[PDB]
Amino acid sequence: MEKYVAAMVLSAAGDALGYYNGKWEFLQDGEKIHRQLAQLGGLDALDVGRWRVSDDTVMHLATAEALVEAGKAPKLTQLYYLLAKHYQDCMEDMDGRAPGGASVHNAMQLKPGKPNGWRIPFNSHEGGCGAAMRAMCIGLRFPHHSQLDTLIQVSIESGRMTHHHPTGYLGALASALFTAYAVNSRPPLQWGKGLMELLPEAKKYIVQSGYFVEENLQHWSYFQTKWENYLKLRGILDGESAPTFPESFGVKERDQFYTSLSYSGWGGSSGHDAPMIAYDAVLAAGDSWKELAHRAFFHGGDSDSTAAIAGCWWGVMYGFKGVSPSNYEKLEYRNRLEETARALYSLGSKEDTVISL
Ligand SMILES: Nc1ncnc2c1ncn2[C@@H]1O[C@H](COP(=O)(O)OP(=O)(O)O)[C@@H](O)[C@H]1O
Ligand SMILES: [Cl-]
Ligand SMILES: [K+]
Ligand SMILES: [Mg+2]
Repeated sequence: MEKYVAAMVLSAAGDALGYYNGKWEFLQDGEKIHRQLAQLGGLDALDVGRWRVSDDTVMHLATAEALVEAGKAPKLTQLYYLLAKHYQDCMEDMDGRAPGGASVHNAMQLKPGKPNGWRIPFNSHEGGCGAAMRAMCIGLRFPHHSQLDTLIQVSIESGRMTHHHPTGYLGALASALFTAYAVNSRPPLQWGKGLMELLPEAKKYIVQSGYFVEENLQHWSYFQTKWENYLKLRGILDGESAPTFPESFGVKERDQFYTSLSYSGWGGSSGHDAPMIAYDAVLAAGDSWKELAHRAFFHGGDSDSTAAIAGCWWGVMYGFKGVSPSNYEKLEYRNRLEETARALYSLGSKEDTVISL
């Protein structure tokens, strides 16, 4: 129970903490964020009562609520109607939340109701993190090994309702997949290898689905190459070694590393690097919420987004252990988050099968 509740609540807490009503998301100097954090009394002193969640939580809740509404043994046509509907409707709750461009534009284009009304054309600039930031609960719903093909399909299609570009929707796959791994207590050092092994199954799905096959295949290597290079850097390509971090890896060094991971200069703003930064933070932090926050919530990149992902994976594994109550007790939508988590638990914690397209 607690771990699903923590998954949803701490994902949202991370989003709020990284965001700081826009002040910290858009600060590009991680050292300055850390100084302002110290002046506020440090992470344990932060009270989120007045720290709004951003687009990341509003969309993650929208994915979660659609999964709960679709119920047991759902038809994927029904689940995709609900997802499209929630994604479109939730754009009405983005005031002061700094929504991402593909997210807001394409959610408002959707036509749920029409057969395939949730599909959009391939686009060269739909590689943002907006698909990845809202996908983690898919793993909460479909954690069992038997459901892997379902997790792959739903993460991908949920993503390309707004991000029809492998760098975008493969980020959704990573977010959902690593959540499932966390639910099953798979050691985090194994997770990157799991993703690499499953990319060919994601391709099989994209190919057979039959939409913009050539464009998808032509853009496929970016995601896979960036992840391979990252896993090799950490010494974890094959999932059979503890990670190795650089000697000098303080706040400034991490800002620089995150920028190096990035597509166009804003670290964690894409489908490849949002989950990658969250993962790097989980790997280093272990059971330390504070270390997780310092690495995934407070940096010069797209920090609420890396936070939303990291906080979900971490809460799944550790619950609320060692988290200051002020970091979540008065969090926006706390009640909706807890209620959806419990309903996802009831669905997720007993293995069922979907009716495919
Ligand atoms: N082909 C692409 N590959 C990787 N990242 C991309 C691509 N196209 C755009 N981006 C990234 O998406 C980010 C902006 O995404 P955004 O406006 O926030 O859309 P969304 O936020 O809904 O994902 C930019 O920082 C840019 O780096
Ligand atoms: Cl601190
Ligand atoms: K930032
Ligand atoms: Mg955000």
